[PDB]
Amino acid sequence: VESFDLDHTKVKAPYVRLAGVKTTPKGDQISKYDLRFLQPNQGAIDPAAIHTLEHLLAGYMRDHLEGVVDVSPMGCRTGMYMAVIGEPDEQGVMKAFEAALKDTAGHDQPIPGVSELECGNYRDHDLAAARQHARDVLDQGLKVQETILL
Amino acid sequence: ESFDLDHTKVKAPYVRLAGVKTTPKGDQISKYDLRFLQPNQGAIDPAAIHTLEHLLAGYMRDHLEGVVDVSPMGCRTGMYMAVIGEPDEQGVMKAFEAALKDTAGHDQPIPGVSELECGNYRDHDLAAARQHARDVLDQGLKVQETILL
Ligand code: MET
Ligand code: MET
Ligand SMILES: [Zn+2]
Ligand SMILES: [Zn+2]
Repeated sequence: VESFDLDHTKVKAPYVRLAGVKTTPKGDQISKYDLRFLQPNQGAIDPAAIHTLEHLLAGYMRDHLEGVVDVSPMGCRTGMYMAVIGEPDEQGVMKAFEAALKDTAGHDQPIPGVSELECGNYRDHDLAAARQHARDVLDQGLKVQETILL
Repeated sequence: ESFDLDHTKVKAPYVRLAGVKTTPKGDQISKYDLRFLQPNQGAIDPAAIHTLEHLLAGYMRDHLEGVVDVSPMGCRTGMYMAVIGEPDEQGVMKAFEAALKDTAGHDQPIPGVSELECGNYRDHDLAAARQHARDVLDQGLKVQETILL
């Protein structure tokens, strides 16, 4: 598990970081990015808020970046993982994430996909908190974080 | 897409192909919905799903080749897994069952729990994670069709 090899005490959130790159048999690269909102072990995003962030960024990352495969919350609740079909491009992903965070901070419309039909825990959302976490990231400023291994 | 699955019609627990993307050279990335609980009838506690993530990240990789990622769903009723390869729900179901047996029997320290290796090392619950694995095996897994809204 490559996740456990990053030295979580040495990164500086918020940031974007290439977490890993894998190739398919023919040679296509699948890049995975760590979209980190909070500093590891200094607090966590509430489950309702990260659930709303997942629904919003699922769509907003796709709006600003091609080849997105998935946007998922991390179990540690300090960030999200995003998988993209394409060569590593930390700067491009940082710009996309910034654009998507502006969309997220200003999202005043209903949360996309929230209903008993469309979501598996439809009552567990918190748009006010998700918007504020996006604004906090923008307020602090993103950067491309080097992977510091253990 | 995730919002097009009719969540009131699926039958947890199950394994379901949630999507498949073709890569530029003709290869495929498959996405799987590894559902533990019935949508909207309760959720896995955050600490418990954080432990399930640490355990299944390694156990799924022990039983299935090409795993790219194993992550918890924001709705906390299951996990999403992305795999390089053609769809193979039967193979993923068999791999998930093996991984759940490993999880249910995990009586050693949770892997990766420290300030160095985890972003929230104080939020774990091995006992709850092992019981969730047991409950899925007790109910029994099956391949769930995608019922669209
Ligand atoms: C539940 S919103 C969709 C999130 C999913 N992990 C993906 O980006 O497709
Ligand atoms: C924090 S355990 C590892 C997590 C990551 N989702 C993986 O599948 O690579
Ligand atoms: Zn949801
Ligand atoms: Zn962790």
